[PDB]
Amino acid sequence: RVASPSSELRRALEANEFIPYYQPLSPGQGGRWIGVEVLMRWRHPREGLIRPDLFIPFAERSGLIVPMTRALMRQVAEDLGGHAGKLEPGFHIGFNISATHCHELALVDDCRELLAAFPPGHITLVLELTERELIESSEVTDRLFDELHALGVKIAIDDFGTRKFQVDCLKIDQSFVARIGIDTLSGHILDSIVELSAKLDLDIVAEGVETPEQRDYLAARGVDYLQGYLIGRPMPLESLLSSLTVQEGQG
Ligand SMILES: Nc1nc2c(ncn2[C@@H]2O[C@@H]3COP(=O)(O)O[C@H]4[C@@H](O)[C@H](n5cnc6c(=O)[nH]c(N)nc65)O[C@@H]4COP(=O)(O)O[C@H]3[C@H]2O)c(=O)[nH]1
Ligand SMILES: [Ca+2]
Ligand SMILES: [Ca+2]
Ligand SMILES: [Ca+2]
Repeated sequence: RVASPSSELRRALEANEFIPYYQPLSPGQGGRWIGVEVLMRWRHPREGLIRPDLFIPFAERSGLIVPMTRALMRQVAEDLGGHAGKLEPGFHIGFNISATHCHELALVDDCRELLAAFPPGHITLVLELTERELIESSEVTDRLFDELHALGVKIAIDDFGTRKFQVDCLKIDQSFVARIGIDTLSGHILDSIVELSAKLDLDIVAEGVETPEQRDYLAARGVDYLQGYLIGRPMPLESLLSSLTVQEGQG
């Protein structure tokens, strides 16, 4: 009896096999990193560094994604809370959140605990939800989103464009960025998302910026922040600290 995917994930979680990788965001117009998206990685003893799409789906169905995310947040506080010195005041730290998470308030404690691992106001904690994760729990029962804002947590909509709330940020899915220059329809729709963000007073991140064409196009329309291989791949702690060290020493 080789035990299941279930016991496998709980095992890994007890053995902290789930680690943060960190992808930088950069301002639309370039410059020092202003934040990171924390991306889960599974460092598997047997198989190597396994990537999220192979395991986040079972985490969500089994419910284990909730504890997993808590562990990840604690790890990030441990990873970065001692090195606040290297982080531009207001540095954004984003975490991907599941729909299961949006039930009940514990999440508020987790956010409070992380925030409390840095000096007050020195970072901005962001939570990324996809549009369908808001669908399914629609609208009403959310003192949760009120309680999170009153601690200064921000809410971003992930993979946007692929209803309602107080959300603070939109992240343009990489699918639109990928088609810049190459199709006018896609371009116009993307200009619309951008224009809407501004009407509603939301910040906007473009994800999957890989080329200078893409970067320049987005910048020309006042996209607030960029993320992608052009700026930097997802990377382990050591590389992030090394790269931030460089950025503090010249500007
Ligand atoms: N082609 C291309 N790809 C790029 C580029 N820049 C970044 N990426 C990849 O795009 C994904 C981040 O997007 P996501 O919409 O959060 O998509 C994430 C997110 O939905 C989910 N995920 C990751 N960590 C967590 C987590 O801790 N909790 C939850 N619920 N989901 C997570 O897994 C998805 C994939 O994560 P990764 O495999 O790390 O894949 C990452 C990242 O490595 C680029 O320039 N080009
Ligand atoms: Ca998610
Ligand atoms: Ca995301
Ligand atoms: Ca995306």
